[PDB]
Amino acid sequence: METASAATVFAAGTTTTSVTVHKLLATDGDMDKIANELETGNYAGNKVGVLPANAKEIAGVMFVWTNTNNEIIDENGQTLGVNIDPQTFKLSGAMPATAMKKLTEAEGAKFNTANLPAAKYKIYEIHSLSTYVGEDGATLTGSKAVPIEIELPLNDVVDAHVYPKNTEAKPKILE
Repeated sequence: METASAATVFAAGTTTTSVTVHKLLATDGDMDKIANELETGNYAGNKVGVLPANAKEIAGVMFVWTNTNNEIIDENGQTLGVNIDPQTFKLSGAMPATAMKKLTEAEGAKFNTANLPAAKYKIYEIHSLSTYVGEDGATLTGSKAVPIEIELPLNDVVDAHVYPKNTEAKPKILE
């Protein structure tokens, strides 16, 4: 199916028309050194060229796109009447209809940006839709993720990408 429209729509505001959002994790809570191993790179736009051996990648996480006042938006910038705390990750209401959301497939997840206007945006990582089995004694940590901020590509990159990180570590209470 061709969804390009029978005439000209949106666009002409960026150097690329899509973004791929990934998910990174640490092996032993190392997200702090990893985030300094990434602030040195230009990873506001381009895909991570050098990962550490204390880093790893995971498919089957869910995330939603939002605006700078933490409102849930559609893939053209219309706001759905729902908001999210950066600290609590709680929703001001129930799950939206047309909102901009997807899960990681095998390396990441694609989001089309051509229909967004030239502005700043955010991404929130919601474990409320059925995810990969980490919480059942697996090699996953159960650490809290922190939210992402992004501005649309006006940069010499070949493709745009995103790298969400954690900042909490495993509990010391449980044996």
